[PDB]
Amino acid sequence: TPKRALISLTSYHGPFYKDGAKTGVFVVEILRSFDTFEKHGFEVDFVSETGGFGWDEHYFNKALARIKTANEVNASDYKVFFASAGHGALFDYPKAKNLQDIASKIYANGGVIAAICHGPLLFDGLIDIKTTRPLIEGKAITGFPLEGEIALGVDDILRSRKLTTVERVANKNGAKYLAPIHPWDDYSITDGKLVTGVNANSSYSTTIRAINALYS
Amino acid sequence: PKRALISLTSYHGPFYKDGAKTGVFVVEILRSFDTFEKHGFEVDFVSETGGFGWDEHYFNKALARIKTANEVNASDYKVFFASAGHGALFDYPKAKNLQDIASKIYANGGVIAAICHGPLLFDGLIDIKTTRPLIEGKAITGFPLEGEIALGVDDILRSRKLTTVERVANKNGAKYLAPIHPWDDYSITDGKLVTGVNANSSYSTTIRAINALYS
Repeated sequence: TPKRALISLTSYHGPFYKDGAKTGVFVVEILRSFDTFEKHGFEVDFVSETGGFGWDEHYFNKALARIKTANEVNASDYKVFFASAGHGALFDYPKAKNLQDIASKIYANGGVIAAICHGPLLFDGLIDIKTTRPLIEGKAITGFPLEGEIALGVDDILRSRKLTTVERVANKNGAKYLAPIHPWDDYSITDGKLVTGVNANSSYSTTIRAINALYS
Repeated sequence: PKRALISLTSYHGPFYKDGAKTGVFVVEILRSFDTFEKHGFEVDFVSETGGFGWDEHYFNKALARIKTANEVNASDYKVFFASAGHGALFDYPKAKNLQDIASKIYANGGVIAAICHGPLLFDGLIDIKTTRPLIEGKAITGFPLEGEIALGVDDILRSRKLTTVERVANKNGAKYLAPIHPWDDYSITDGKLVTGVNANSSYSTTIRAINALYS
């Protein structure tokens, strides 16, 4: 009833670049999305699979300290699930079975699922409990392209560490992946109640699309 | 040469009412790594996921090179040292991969050590040689319940269905032996199983582990 959004973060705060900086959450995504939900009268909670997270070293507070474990969230409370990312999502989101039940339940409630950057990786095996089909099956989505990972010089890290891409998740789950012209473009999509965006540059636009999609 | 492996808790909180998060007590691993290096040992770190955080109440090479338990070659190491923080309360009991590494190091005549909440890692950790809980019929210390009550955190254990080192010892046919004060430097060597109470015991405990290797 009252206006509630949940933002999930990646719980993975570990080795990635090599280099030796730790990946994790990219603050700017969640800040911008935090602020936009707030400015639209939304109460915003954070959550991760384990309840933990850290900041991606290669670079509100109250809601952050008060972060729920996926275990201890009432999905019915929320009109919007917003999956933020950070290369950390490459490690946990596809296995984030608890977060996935949440988003599944919010969505089966006529809630919106939104995702940016690597956030759509959560969609891997994410089942739509009303239909029993992969939730993204037959949908168009966007998300951070392989091209962006080639640009950053971390695509070797992907094939070494056997990590996946949003495009692969799209294909694997019966969805159409649609790419931005450039990896850093403000780019997002509304497909019904499934809203996705590409990066931290799209965080504003994606959170607006999620809000709008509620009235649909 | 002679290689130690120090595991860190993977759980970066949240834990304290007051909204602070757990993770790993930095003091422990530093002193331990130092003492290990100080005695001729190459030290690597590991956590269940390869990740970690600093417990909010609060070398770099190895630490940059921190491993995920799944990628570790156990037979490489002579000593496994489980460092903690209250983060260990959430991952250590279900840290399947770190338990597997410790079991193999032990089965090969290496030492298992742990401090603080590190001994929670022993919860259903199997001595593969005897095929029973590694800590069965052993004496161990670890952060006592008295320390959790001193800290207020005992209702948290109750609410969150967490255990204590003492319950873990019980739950595995071990004897738990308490320090007088939860903050005493206190340590035990029981064969090649070596435990210590808290950060204050980090030095003692790693000294124990180094000595137990030659027993």
